[PDB]
Amino acid sequence: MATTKRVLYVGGLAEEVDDKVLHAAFIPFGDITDIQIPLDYETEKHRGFAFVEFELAEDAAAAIDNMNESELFGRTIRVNLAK
Repeated sequence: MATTKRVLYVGGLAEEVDDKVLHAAFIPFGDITDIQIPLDYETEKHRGFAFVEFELAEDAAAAIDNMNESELFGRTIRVNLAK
């Protein structure tokens, strides 16, 4: 099976959370190669979720375990393999 295990889905993001906040919150688990945040151009705000891609799958795994249901900017977030 060749499907990646390096990309994580991160949901439950407060309005104040952006790519910088995400980088800072997930870098403790390992180097990150990409962070994508879908936007609504009518509002200019994100839709409450993002995808974080780690360099190593092992690091992505540790992040899922420690960050799923953790608190970020006052609320609970959801973290799991994106696909």
